[PDB]
Amino acid sequence: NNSFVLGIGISVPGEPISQQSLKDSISNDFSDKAETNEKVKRIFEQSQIKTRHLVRDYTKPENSIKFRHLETITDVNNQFKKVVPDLAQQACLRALKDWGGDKGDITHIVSVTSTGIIIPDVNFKLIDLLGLNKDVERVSLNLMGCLAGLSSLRTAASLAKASPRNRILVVCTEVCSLHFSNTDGGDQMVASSIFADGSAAYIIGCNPRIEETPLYEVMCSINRSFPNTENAMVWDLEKEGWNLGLDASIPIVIGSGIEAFVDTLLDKAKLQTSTAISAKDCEFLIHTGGKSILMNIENSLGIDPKQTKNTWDVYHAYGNMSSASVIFVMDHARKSKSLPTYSISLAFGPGLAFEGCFLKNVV
Amino acid sequence: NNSFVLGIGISVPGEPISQQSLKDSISNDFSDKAETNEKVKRIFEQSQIKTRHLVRDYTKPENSIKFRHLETITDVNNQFKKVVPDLAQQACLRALKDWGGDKGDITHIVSVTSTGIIIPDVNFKLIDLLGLNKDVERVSLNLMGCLAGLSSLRTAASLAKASPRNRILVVCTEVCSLHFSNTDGGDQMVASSIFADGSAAYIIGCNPRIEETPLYEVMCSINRSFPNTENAMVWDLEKEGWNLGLDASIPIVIGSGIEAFVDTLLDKAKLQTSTAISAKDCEFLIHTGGKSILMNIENSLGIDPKQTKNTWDVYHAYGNMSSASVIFVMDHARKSKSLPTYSISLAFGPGLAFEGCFLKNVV
Repeated sequence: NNSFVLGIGISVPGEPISQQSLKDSISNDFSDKAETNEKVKRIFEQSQIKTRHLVRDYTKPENSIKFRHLETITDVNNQFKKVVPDLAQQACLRALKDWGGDKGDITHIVSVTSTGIIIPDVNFKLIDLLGLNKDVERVSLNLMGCLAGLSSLRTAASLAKASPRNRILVVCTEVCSLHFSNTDGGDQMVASSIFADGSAAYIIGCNPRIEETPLYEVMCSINRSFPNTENAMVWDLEKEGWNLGLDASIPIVIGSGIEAFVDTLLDKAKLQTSTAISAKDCEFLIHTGGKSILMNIENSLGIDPKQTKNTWDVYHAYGNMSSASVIFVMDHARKSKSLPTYSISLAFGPGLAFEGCFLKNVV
Repeated sequence: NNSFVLGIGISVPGEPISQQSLKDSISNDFSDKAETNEKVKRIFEQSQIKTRHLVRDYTKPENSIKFRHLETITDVNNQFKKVVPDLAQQACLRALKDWGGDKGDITHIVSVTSTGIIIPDVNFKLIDLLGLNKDVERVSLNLMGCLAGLSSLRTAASLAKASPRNRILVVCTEVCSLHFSNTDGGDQMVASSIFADGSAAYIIGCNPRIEETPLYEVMCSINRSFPNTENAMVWDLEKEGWNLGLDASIPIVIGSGIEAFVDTLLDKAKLQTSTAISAKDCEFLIHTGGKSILMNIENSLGIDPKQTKNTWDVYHAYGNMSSASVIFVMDHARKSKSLPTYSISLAFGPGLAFEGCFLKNVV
């Protein structure tokens, strides 16, 4: 009587943009100081990202980053509004076909994002787009940040467990390329090197049905909050646009609290899997937030590259797409033909806050 | 079994501001055309609202509405951020004592709003403020609009039904006074006559416990979406601030679809209370959106003033506080000593969309 993710689908803006051309393009347009331009060029190189998908292709002259200061919150949001209905429809569409059922059987529709404000929200707009039951229940999980991915899985898990009749459809879609900035300092350069746009959707429910082919068994999931760190990650709504802030301590902070957290998750799991699980035997499906935050976690838990291969594939090929990035990894991971019995999924965002989930690879 | 509202608490900014003085004040400051100023004065008079609580008291000269055009989205939102945490803490605190339980037993914290963007969201900020379990599960139901009141009840209900262990705390807090506009068209004038600020919180869970004293038994709740009406209600994010838009058809679109909707809710209810409930026998706890809306619903369902007295008390003394308005009514209603055996709760918002809920007055 545990919820199951019954299908996943992704969707991205256009084709893969080279991280190298973006490096050249952005790094050379960032300013009029070679010293400050190399400092960007450097960050890209050491980013370890091969490609990203962007609604705003900065390698195109018109979209250069040196023009962003001429745009306001109206510009990017109005645009966002023009680029997100379709992307979510696409992922939603694919995640429905992967699920298998009859879209009339979908009881819930959950929309997720923190990169733009759309009212009516994305989940409402899709009702008619996908032709779902006009009465389908709506849930708008917005403003949770990069961790929103595991936030939705978690919430949809309980929703799914409120009745076996329920079949919750979830779409996490975020567009960051619209918000790059050539101001301040480091966190700004970094952000312009790792964030990308994307949309991921999945169907979830309890008591799998005759024609449904389960992907992951969501055994349990948790979350943690850390006091006195609300400024670690900033995303402020301002007339010029969203003001981003990433503290240099984020990597190490996450790293130092990761183990204790993974331990709290494992104890909850052992309440079912009565066979004392080791994270060392688990596949790691982590939110592709950044190479430093990804390596710090690997280190602190003393885990091997084999357990986080799938997430690195996602990060190399898409980078950080905020909330969707977790789901993207899950998708590509079930495509593998060698998943341990179990998987640990991690995500972190504004807060600070950790999101964790313990799954059983059913595919 | 099913979910129960175990406690409610409200919180509002400052003292009740006279609708008459706001009438005088904002009407005369609306423009330099007596013809336009009178049209505002008229709207206030025919608003049927006696008092409202506002973070921005327009009767005070500095807050004159004629200065609003000099502010930007940065201003109002920064102000919002600076004033909403205390209000939500206040409500939550009060809702916690009314609940009676020990705060350490709250498994979930749900934050709700659409009048401002705060990251980390309100639910996170409250963890430390209220001293809840650092691991308490977070849910950010934002951007759902005026109907978010019942959206949360609905969602927190299923959440409550995923385990008897769960005790979900929900806070809906909205601040509209910050956004009044003296631009053009009637909806702008109306909005400045009916919207107010406030915060309401409630505890909800299944299988009441020994020391808990249940307030309402939430038997079932539904929602409906209506195609080709996304523009009925607008709340756009723009550099100047939020751009509001209320279609003159809203009232009647509600009146004409309310009955069929209340019928769908009643049939779901009759699945438990085999006594073919009538609605004419139900107490009506309606979101205090406006006088035209309330009256249209009363005529369409052909209900008696006695069944909607409680909601009109709330509307007369607070006006429309978006998502919270619903909860406010539920609070003041359980204070009554003449409550029928059942209650029908309605709410509507962007989309368009209806939210409904069928409760059993257990107090």
